[PDB]
Amino acid sequence: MYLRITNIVESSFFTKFIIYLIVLNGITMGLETSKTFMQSFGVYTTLFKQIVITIFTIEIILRIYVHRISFFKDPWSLFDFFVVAISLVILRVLRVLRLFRLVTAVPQMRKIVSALISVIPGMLSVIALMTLFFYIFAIMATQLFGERFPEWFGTLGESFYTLFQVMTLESWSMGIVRPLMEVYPYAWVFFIPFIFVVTFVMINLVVAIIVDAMAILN
Amino acid sequence: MYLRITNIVESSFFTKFIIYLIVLNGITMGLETSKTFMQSFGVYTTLFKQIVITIFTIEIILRIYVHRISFFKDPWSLFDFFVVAISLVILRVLRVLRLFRLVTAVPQMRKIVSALISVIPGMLSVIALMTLFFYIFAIMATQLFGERFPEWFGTLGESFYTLFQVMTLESWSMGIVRPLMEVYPYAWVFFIPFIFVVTFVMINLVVAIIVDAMAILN
Amino acid sequence: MYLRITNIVESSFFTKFIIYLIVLNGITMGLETSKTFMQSFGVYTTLFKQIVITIFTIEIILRIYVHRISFFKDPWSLFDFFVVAISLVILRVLRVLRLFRLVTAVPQMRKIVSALISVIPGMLSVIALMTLFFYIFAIMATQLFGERFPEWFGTLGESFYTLFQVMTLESWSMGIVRPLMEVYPYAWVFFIPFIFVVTFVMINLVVAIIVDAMAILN
Amino acid sequence: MYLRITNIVESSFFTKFIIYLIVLNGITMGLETSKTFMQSFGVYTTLFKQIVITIFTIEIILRIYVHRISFFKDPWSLFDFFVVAISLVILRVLRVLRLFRLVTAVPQMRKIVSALISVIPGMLSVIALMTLFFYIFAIMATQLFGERFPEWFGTLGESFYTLFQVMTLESWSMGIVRPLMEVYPYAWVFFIPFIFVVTFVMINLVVAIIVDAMAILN
Ligand SMILES: CCCCCCCCCCCCCC(=O)OC[C@H](COP(=O)(O)OCC[N+](C)(C)C)OC(=O)CCCCCCCCCCCCC
Ligand SMILES: CCCCCCCCCCCCCC(=O)OC[C@H](COP(=O)(O)OCC[N+](C)(C)C)OC(=O)CCCCCCCCCCCCC
Ligand SMILES: CCCCCCCCCCCCCC(=O)OC[C@H](COP(=O)(O)OCC[N+](C)(C)C)OC(=O)CCCCCCCCCCCCC
Ligand SMILES: CCCCCCCCCCCCCC(=O)OC[C@H](COP(=O)(O)OCC[N+](C)(C)C)OC(=O)CCCCCCCCCCCCC
Ligand SMILES: CCCCCCCCCCCCCC(=O)OC[C@H](COP(=O)(O)OCC[N+](C)(C)C)OC(=O)CCCCCCCCCCCCC
Ligand SMILES: CCCCCCCCCCCCCC(=O)OC[C@H](COP(=O)(O)OCC[N+](C)(C)C)OC(=O)CCCCCCCCCCCCC
Ligand SMILES: CCCCCCCCCCCCCC(=O)OC[C@H](COP(=O)(O)OCC[N+](C)(C)C)OC(=O)CCCCCCCCCCCCC
Ligand SMILES: CCCCCCCCCCCCCC(=O)OC[C@H](COP(=O)(O)OCC[N+](C)(C)C)OC(=O)CCCCCCCCCCCCC
Ligand SMILES: CCCCCCCCCCCCO[C@@H]1O[C@H](CO)[C@@H](O[C@H]2O[C@H](CO)[C@@H](O)[C@H](O)[C@H]2O)[C@H](O)[C@H]1O
Ligand SMILES: CCCCCCCCCCCCO[C@@H]1O[C@H](CO)[C@@H](O[C@H]2O[C@H](CO)[C@@H](O)[C@H](O)[C@H]2O)[C@H](O)[C@H]1O
Ligand SMILES: [Ca+2]
Repeated sequence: MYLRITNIVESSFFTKFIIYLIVLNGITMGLETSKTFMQSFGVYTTLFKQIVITIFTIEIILRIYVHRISFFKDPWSLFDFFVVAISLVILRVLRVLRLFRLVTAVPQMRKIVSALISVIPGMLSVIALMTLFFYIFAIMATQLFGERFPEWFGTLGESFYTLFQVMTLESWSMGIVRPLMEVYPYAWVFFIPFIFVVTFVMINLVVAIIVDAMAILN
Repeated sequence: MYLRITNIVESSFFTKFIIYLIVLNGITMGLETSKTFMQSFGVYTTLFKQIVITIFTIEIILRIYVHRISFFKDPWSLFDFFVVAISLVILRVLRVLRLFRLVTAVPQMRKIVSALISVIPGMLSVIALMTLFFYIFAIMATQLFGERFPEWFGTLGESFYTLFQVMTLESWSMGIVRPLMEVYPYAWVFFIPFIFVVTFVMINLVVAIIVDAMAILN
Repeated sequence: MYLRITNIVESSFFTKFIIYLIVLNGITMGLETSKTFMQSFGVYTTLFKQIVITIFTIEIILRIYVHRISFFKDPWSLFDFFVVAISLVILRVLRVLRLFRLVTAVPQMRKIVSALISVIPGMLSVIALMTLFFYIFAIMATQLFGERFPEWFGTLGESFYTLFQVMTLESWSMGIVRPLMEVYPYAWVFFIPFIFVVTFVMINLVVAIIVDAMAILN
Repeated sequence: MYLRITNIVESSFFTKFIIYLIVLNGITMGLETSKTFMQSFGVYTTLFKQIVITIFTIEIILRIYVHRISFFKDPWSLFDFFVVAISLVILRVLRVLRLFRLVTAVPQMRKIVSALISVIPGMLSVIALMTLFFYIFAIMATQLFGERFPEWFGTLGESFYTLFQVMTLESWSMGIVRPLMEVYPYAWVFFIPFIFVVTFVMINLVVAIIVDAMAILN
């Protein structure tokens, strides 16, 4: 019977049925953002969501019965477990994460996702350096401009936020630095080098990725 | 006579004449955006456009007489057919699409266009993942901020639009997220990871393209 | 004497002296943007500029005496000729172009400039396609939104300008498309595909450059 | 004893202790940006910072005793020396730079930092050209628009700042060039080519980096 349960679990139709259920329920959560739709079919849609979640729970149970410890050493299975647990109870909205199951159920999506994920270890150094950079400048900015510009630099977290904004170049001058220089005429001395460093590091992060990809092909 | 009609259709001067006609008519549609020009020569320009379209129709007819089914299995010919059909009747403006005939008539333009087009199949996976990502976050954003920010997140389509805007980094913070945090102090928890994921995926989309190009050269 | 004049013209000290003169005169044009500096030394600076230009003219004359037709088949010499001619008379400001002589006089600068220039022929196709794209969309935009939005789409040139702005993503939505959709609710149908095409083409332009560079190295 | 002092200085535990001290003191400078934290523990935190700096001084002294001239021919040691000297006395805030010691103390951080630094010599040409470009256009912009737009082009430094802003595409049109064209209708003639050149040069700077990286791998 154990072998029968695993033959049922590992069959192409079992997973195809899962995928079809995921697609239907994604359509449902789309329709659910509509207020008038919920006035007509809110009952039936809530019902459909309840039955979908119980199905996914019973199926996770069966998949655990098939692989005892293998389930919890598997990043994809750990992900499916954790999203269905989240949904089993901000949390109301967080239920929508169960749609990322399409990634773990469809092999094409797994292929591309783990490709992306495997790019990450090679960036671990340049991230740390940039974090340190951000951290240091955040401190400086909070001390240089927090008292007079409390909403952008008044705390370390505000300074982090604004520095991130400056790095994306989003209104860095007309919205942050020119207003500063009305009070601190030499604030560009802080922000131009920052932008320079931040851009140069970003560029190298990208070039590194490219070369590492080439290295695994050649 | 069939062979005579195909010798006429496939000649360098037939296509050169088509190209010259396309260029003249593009000049005409440029001049047509001018109101005072239309006050002096509007009649003659409308006349010229009418005769151009009948010529392109008669020539599509001849090209069909030359290739029976080959015409409709050919992406370039399918394109020429569909644009001249559009123009044969928002539709008034859509007539201007007939200028993309310069691409299908000039071989250099075909070369570069199909180069671009052939880059696309290799991106098909990363597009799907990003779409799913957008779709999920659109739902969440609509539930988190639709009621209080109806013009940016009130519907799924509005949320898609604003999320796309955030991905291009166009006023993401001074125009969207800081206004949000005046009400939802922790909205950055939603948008920073979003930007992070969206940027990282874009970068990999680009690096993939680069390596695939290298793979077809080496 | 001809050989003596060419030995004088082609000597390392002749060009070193030119380079030193260029640097001094660039310093001068920097100091000249200052109004109070011009109140104290405006006379001497104008004098210095006059003598610099006569020197460059006499030296172009000598260089012509050395190479009769070679001078006018040489892109660098053609450039030096044309800038000194511009300065020999908006034109007041255009005199400042003579500082690009540092590029033609210093070999390192020539190396890098012609590297950049030689990247250009390989882009000639993708530029033409994008131009055609811009031209077509400019026409459409002028017809779709010129009457109601005269300052951004009222003419073909205005539409070109605004489309270029949208391509750089500079306020594309908060400043152009959301204001449009207050009147034309479906204007995103025009602008999102535009951005998509424009970005994709830009990306391929860049990837092409990269691969072409690799092709000349391998 | 000299050999004993160098055995103490070069030991893994000496550097591990330095690294732990750096991390603790970074935590401290983070906590120090908080005003209420300083009301409760400001005394103890200032005390901790004092003892940290004396420790780093005594340790730099020992490291000098170990390597006489080697210390001052070493870029990392020169950096540690210069930051601790800065902190030994705007300067109040500049003390925070001592956190970049984590880079010089951790080998992973040294690896990635010198990787970045070694990318730089290959860019030295394209930087100079771009600087010259900026300098020339700064002069022109100051003469074309300084009198009427004193806050953006009134001086050479203001023009540099605004040109840099335009290069990052940060409000280049809605904030700079459209306001200009209300007065100088043809100002786009200046700024579009500028953007074009500036973008093209940036792209080549990046492509160069990529190919140079490939050249050192193949
Ligand atoms: C895939 C491999 C790993 C990739 C992971 C990337 C790691 C990112 C590092 C983030 C480090 C955490 C920074 C941090 O402590 O943030 C704290 C702040 C606190 O927010 P808060 O003070 O509440 O915000 C102000 C809100 N307001 C106006 C309503 C008062 O919250 C914020 O302000 C958010 C700040 C975002 C800054 C992001 C820093 C990025 C550093 C470089 C990232 C990598 C670049 C390649
Ligand atoms: C390598 C660098 C890693 C960087 C990781 C950063 C992660 C932690 C950063 C978190 C930033 C949060 C900033 C923030 O929220 O500011 C608020 C607090 C205190 O502000 P304050 O308003 O005084 O609190 C009183 C409460 N109130 C509102 C009722 C008056 O302000 C604070 O409490 C700030 C506390 C800072 C903790 C520092 C963590 C440092 C990690 C180790 C770094 C080592 C680098 C060498
Ligand atoms: C060449 C290979 C294939 C490439 C194809 C790329 C595929 C793009 C996926 C788009 C999926 C469709 C999204 C969608 O359903 O859009 C619906 C909304 C409805 O508009 P609507 O609700 O009328 O807009 C609000 C207007 N207002 C203010 C007047 C009320 O209309 C919008 O808001 C437009 C939303 C645009 C979002 C674009 C999503 C991009 C996903 C990632 C794209 C690939 C990145 C590499
Ligand atoms: C993998 C993901 C693919 C994503 C493709 C997305 C393409 C479809 C998205 C279209 C978004 C359109 C949003 C929109 O226009 O909102 C309006 C409607 C209903 O709003 P509402 O205002 O209640 O309608 C009443 C009419 N009124 C104005 C007179 C009161 O709101 C709706 O009707 C929204 C309907 C959502 C349809 C969902 C399509 C899902 C495709 C399958 C996704 C599977 C993922 C696992
Ligand atoms: C190195 C190899 C060659 C590279 C060369 C690049 C070629 C660029 C193509 C430009 C084609 C010319 C477009 C054109 O006709 O522009 C006319 C307009 C007329 O200006 P106007 O109507 O006076 O402007 C409105 C001013 N206002 C508010 C005071 C009334 O003036 C403008 O609005 C300027 C429009 C700029 C549009 C740029 C079009 C770029 C197409 C794609 C470029 C290549 C991308 C890779
Ligand atoms: C492949 C495509 C290449 C694209 C190259 C584009 C270069 C030419 C575009 C120039 C755009 C200039 C737009 C412009 O300034 O608009 C003003 C004029 C007439 O406007 P309007 O206000 O009626 O003039 C009356 C004067 N006024 C103010 C006292 C009332 O409006 C015009 O006169 C527009 C004239 C359009 C000339 C079209 C040139 C087309 C080149 C061939 C394209 C073939 C493509 C198949
Ligand atoms: C790693 C290898 C080496 C990399 C080093 C990069 C070299 C950067 C070159 C910078 C050259 C110096 C330019 C300069 O003289 O700046 C002077 C201005 C004077 O500021 P000031 O007149 O006080 O600013 C106006 C402030 N206000 C409103 C309160 C009155 O201050 C500014 O406005 C700052 C201007 C920033 C312009 C940056 C120029 C970048 C050129 C291209 C950079 C390389 C691109 C790849
Ligand atoms: C290859 C190019 C390298 C570029 C490196 C640029 C580094 C130097 C640029 C510094 C820009 C500073 C601009 C600036 O602050 O403007 C103020 C001054 C004088 O303005 P002004 O307001 O008249 O001064 C009177 C004082 N006040 C306020 C009480 C009335 O305005 C000035 O004093 C400007 C002085 C310009 C010095 C030019 C340095 C040129 C380096 C050599 C370039 C050779 C290129 C061929
Ligand atoms: C793959 C990675 C996935 C990343 C997923 C990230 C999801 C994280 C969502 C963060 C959401 C933040 O948005 C959060 O919305 C809720 C909605 O009740 C607000 O909650 C509350 O806000 C204020 C509190 O006085 C009131 O208006 C109200 O009582 C309530 O709405 C939070 O204050 C806001 O900050
Ligand atoms: C390597 C490539 C180099 C590219 C170089 C590009 C340089 C081109 C410079 C374009 C300058 C445009 O800037 C131009 O400035 C002059 C200054 O008198 C203005 O000229 C005039 O404007 C109006 C006209 O009623 C009045 O204020 C005044 O009579 C006068 O100033 C132009 O209207 C403006 O459009
Ligand atoms: Ca912007």
